[PDB]
Amino acid sequence: LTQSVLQYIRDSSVRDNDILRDLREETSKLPMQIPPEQGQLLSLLVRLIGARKTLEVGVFTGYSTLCTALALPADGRVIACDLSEEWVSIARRYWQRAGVADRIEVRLGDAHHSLEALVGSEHRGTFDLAFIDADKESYDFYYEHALRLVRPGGLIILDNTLWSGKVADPSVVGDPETDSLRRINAKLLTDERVDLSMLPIADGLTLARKRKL
Ligand SMILES: [Cl-]
Ligand SMILES: [Mg+2]
Ligand SMILES: [Mg+2]
Repeated sequence: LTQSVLQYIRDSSVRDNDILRDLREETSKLPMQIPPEQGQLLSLLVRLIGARKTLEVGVFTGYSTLCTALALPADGRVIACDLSEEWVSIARRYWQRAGVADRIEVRLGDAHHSLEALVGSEHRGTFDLAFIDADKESYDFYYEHALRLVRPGGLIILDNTLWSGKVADPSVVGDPETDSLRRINAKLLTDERVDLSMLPIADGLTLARKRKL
């Protein structure tokens, strides 16, 4: 049973707290259930690379942002390109509760517009890490912009790259989101600009380290 093993990973390794628990419950009741193991991995990766400045695309109720910001130093910053207006007050409340609201710079609005502004700014090539969880049709655009935005040696992370297994399912034909993911996953395999690892965790997580050239 894969369900019993997934339950065991959560029971035996997730370091939860009432802030994270409440945010997952509140998000579940809105009109995907948050996988806590993924936020915890993101926090570990931030610490492992000694990240100080990170980029996020998606944000939603701010769970990944909260995990990321808690792993940063006090002077650390997250530029959070938020695609959900409806939920900013939720995200803000949990960031304030955790004492990290001052580390998070919210950029609400179209992701393409935000990333174009960032590439055309002093922020280009300064990010230690970028985390992308957004509309799958746009992943190639987000990846290409993250590659310009992160420093050499920086880490790009694309979430949900396994898309409920649809990428592997031969019966899924004519679906724009699945086709876009199949294209970007295939492109990353042979992209000499990065080191790659695709993880099965929480609906797939692709790690791409920008090579120094
Ligand atoms: Cl390298
Ligand atoms: Mg996100
Ligand atoms: Mg995932």
